[PDB]
Amino acid sequence: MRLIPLHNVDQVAKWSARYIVDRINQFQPTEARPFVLGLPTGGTPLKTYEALIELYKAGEVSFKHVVTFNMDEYVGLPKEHPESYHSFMYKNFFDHVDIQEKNINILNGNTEDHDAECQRYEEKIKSYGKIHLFMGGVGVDGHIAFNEPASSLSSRTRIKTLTEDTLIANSRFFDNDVNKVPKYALTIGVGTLLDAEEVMILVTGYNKAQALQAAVEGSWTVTALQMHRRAIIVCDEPATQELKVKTVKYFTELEASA
Amino acid sequence: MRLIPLHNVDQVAKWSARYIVDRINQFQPTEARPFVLGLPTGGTPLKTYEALIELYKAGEVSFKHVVTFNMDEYVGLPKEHPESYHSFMYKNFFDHVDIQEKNINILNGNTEDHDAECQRYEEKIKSYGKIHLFMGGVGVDGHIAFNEPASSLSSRTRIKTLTEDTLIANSRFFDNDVNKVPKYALTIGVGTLLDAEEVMILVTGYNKAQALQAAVEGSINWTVTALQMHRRAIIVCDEPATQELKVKTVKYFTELEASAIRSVK
Repeated sequence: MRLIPLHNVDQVAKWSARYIVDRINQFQPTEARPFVLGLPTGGTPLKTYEALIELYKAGEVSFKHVVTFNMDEYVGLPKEHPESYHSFMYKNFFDHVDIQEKNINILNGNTEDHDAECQRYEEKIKSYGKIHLFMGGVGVDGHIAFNEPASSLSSRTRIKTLTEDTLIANSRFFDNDVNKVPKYALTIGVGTLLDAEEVMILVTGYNKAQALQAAVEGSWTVTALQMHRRAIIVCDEPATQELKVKTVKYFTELEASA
Repeated sequence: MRLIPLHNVDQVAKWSARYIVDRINQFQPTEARPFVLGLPTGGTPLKTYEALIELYKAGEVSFKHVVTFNMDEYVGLPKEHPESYHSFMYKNFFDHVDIQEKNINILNGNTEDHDAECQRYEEKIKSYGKIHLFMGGVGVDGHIAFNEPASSLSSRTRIKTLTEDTLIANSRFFDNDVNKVPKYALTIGVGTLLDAEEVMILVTGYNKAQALQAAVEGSINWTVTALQMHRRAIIVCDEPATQELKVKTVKYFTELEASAIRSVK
C-alpha cells in the first residue's frame, strides 16, 4: 500500500486528479482498448472532479475513450432529481469533459428488478475485463460506498438499506429532513472494488482519522486494502492525527523521493 | 505530565541540565534547607552530567548544599570496582562539581544486612522530607531502576534479582559474560520514586520508542506508566524516541512546550 500524506484538501484534489490523468495518458485508450475507471461521489471526490476538469480545460487529458463505473445510486429517486448520484456525476463532471454517454455506467435505482439491475452492472464490468483504476472514499467508520461496515470481502453489487448514520449525514442534501432521504440504495460490493487493478482512496478531515489509521496500520472494511496488490491512499494533514509518527514520516520521505 | 519533544540527544542533555540548575537556583539551598536530587546512571544520564559540569564551570550553579540519592547499586561488587555505580557517579559527576561528601547518598551493596541498608536508605530520604527532583531513565521494556516489570506501585527500596534481560544487557560491562554480571542489586522502589515532588525521565533512541508510547499514551500498566499517576512528571525525549507516538500526541506537545523546544534549538 502507498500512502500520500499531503497538507490540505486542495493538494489532495490536485494530486489525485493528476494521478488519474497520468495513468490515462500512459495507457493511451482507444475505441478498441478503453481505460476503465471507477468513480465515487461526495464532498471529497467533488474537489478531484473540479481538478480533473481544470486539467481537461488545459488540454492535458481526454476522456473520449474512458469507460466509467460509479459506486452507487439511490433507489426510488428519479435520476433527474438534483440529489441523485446520476445528477451529481453529470453536473459536477460528465457535462464538462468529452466523455461519451455510452461509456458512462451508473446503477439504475428505478428498474423493474433491483437484483437483476445489480447483476447486469457486474456483467458490464466483466465485459470490459477489469477496472484499471477505482477511485473511492471512506466513511468515518471505515465503510466503502453503501456496504455495511462489516461487509464480507467477497460481497458484490446489491441493494442495501441505508443505516441511520448515512440518512442523517445525507439529510443536508434533502432539506435537512431525514424522512426525505431515500431509504434504499444500490451499491457495488467490496469484492467489486478489490477486483480492480488499482484502488485510490481519498481520505480528508479529522473525522476520518480513525478510518485512515485502521486502513494503514490496523490488521473496518477499508482494512481489506492492505491485501490489495496496488492500493493508494491520498490524505491531508488532519486525517493523519491517529497515525503513528513513523508511519507519516516514512511515507512523507518516500513521496519526496519520487 | 509534561512531554518535552526535542530533536537530538545533545538537546535532551542541555535542556535537562538547565532545568536542574534553574530549579536549584529557584530553590536557593542552604545547610538547613538543602535541595534534594535523585540521580540515575547510564549512557543517557551521562550526557546530562557532562552538561551539568559545563554549567558548573561557567559559575551558573553550585552543588554545595545539594543532597543526592542514587537509584540503585550492584550487590556483591566492591564499590571501588570500575563498573560499580559508585565509580560511575564519582568519575563522571561528583569529582567535577562542588558537592559535599556527606551529602552524597548511594546504596551500599556490601553491608552486613541488605534489608537494613535499604530501610536506612528510606529513612535517610525521609529525614530530609522529600526528594525535590528525581532524574531517571527508562529501559526498553519500560522498567525503572532495577524494579521488575510487574513491580508494585507501592514498592520501596529493597534487594532485587536482575531480570534475565537486564543480565544479558550490562554484560558488555562485565567481560561479555552474563554469568559475571552481578545477580542482585539494591534499588529504590516505584513508591520511592513516586514520593518525590517532581520526576524527570530522559528518553532517547529508537529502542525507547515503545517505552515512551506506554508512558505517554498507554493506560497505567510497563513500570514507566506509573508516571501517569504522579503529580508532576516530566519526560524529555529526542525525535527517534517519538516514532511510536501518534501524530496528534507529538503535535500537541510541540505546541504546548514550544518555548522549551526553542530554548535549545
